Amino acid sequence: PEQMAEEIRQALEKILKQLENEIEIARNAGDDEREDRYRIAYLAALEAYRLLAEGVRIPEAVQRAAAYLASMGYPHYAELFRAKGEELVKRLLEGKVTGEEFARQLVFYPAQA
Repeated sequence: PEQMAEEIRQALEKILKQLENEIEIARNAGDDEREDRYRIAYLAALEAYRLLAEGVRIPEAVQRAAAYLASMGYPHYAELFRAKGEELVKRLLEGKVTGEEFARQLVFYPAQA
């Protein structure tokens, strides 16, 4: 569970790096809609990361990150993030996904159009 949190934080680190590039590429191509979406996903991964670094349990981190996202003015991403997160927690603690899978699907599933 603390090992799991560590895996997810590490997965989120590279994800944030990947998202930085996707934001660069999207911006260079003048694809604003795509850029914004990746920017929101960046904020989600970032907040999720710091919560886990703060020792917050994974189920609570998902819910608090969802609230963070809504307060930032992205309530639709936030609810998708929340609903998927709850689903991912279930699949995480019954062993059907890894920490990396959890991190990726948590951030990218709500990032869809």
